[PDB]
Amino acid sequence: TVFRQENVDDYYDTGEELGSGQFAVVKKCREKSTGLQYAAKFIKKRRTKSSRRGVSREDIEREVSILKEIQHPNVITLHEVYENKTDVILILELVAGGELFDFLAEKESLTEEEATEFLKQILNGVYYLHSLQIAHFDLKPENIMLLDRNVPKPRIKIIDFGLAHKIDFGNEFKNIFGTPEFVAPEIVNYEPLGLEADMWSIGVITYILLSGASPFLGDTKQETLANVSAVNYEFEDEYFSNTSALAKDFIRRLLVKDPKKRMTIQDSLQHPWIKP
Ligand SMILES: CN(C)c1cc(-c2ccncc2)c(Cl)nn1
Repeated sequence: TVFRQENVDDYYDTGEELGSGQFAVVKKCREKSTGLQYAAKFIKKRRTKSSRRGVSREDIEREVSILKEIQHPNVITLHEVYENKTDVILILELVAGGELFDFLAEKESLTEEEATEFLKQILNGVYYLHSLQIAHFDLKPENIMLLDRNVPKPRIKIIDFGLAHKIDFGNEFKNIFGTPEFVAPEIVNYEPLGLEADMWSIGVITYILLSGASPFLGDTKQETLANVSAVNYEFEDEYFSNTSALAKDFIRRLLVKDPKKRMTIQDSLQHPWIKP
């Protein structure tokens, strides 16, 4: 598929950076014709067929295809796509309240009500994606953004569909692998992946939300991955002594090695800690 090749600077003015990654830079922008603001994600393209730098056209097209399909309050929306010889430029909905990651660092850890307030929205967003047979594969606090960080109950949106894939056959067997602290054992072991990987990630996020601590984090990436594969985590009393047994139950049913035995998104929404 080809995208709009007009100079993006002809239709938009850019401003402050809102994110810098390995192969992408995100800048706030304003459309000249409407005055509306967006986030422009500039993704560097591969310069040669077998280059290691940049994102393959195949990967960019998949991301765009998934983004064009989604419309839900808890997921980011794609406005337009531009491209030139060096980059693909995604004009995305602006989410200006910062990362759930930064908010978490500002509070240390959340109460169960605050954690379930965020978690319910994450679950709703993932329920939408899974309903569409879309696995995100990169769920973590950095990829959760608040619309407004200064309200008592912030609204959140899931971002960064860079690793997302359609799962038409129940599983996918490809070069997929995100951040060690949040990836499921099946990712670590290079096994077929499905929607269940996202449910493990949610378990990790939930543990972090309640404690301020990462459950499998080691001193090196390889140690983290090893901990994940062995399901080497525990609820430290120092952090969980006043956490409800039901909250721990929820986490325990997500941090299960066998994907077939892990709670599904539907089960998570019916779990007693979540179900109102
Ligand atoms: C923080 N990281 C990794 C981000 C943030 C954004 C973003 C920022 C603001 N509004 C919408 C999206 C995107 Cl597109 N990609 N990565």
